[PDB]
Amino acid sequence: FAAAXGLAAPQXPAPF
Repeated sequence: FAAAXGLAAPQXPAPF
């Protein structure tokens, strides 16, 4: 669960 968040996190800005 924690890992999911952490590994995705840096990609989150792409659409914005």
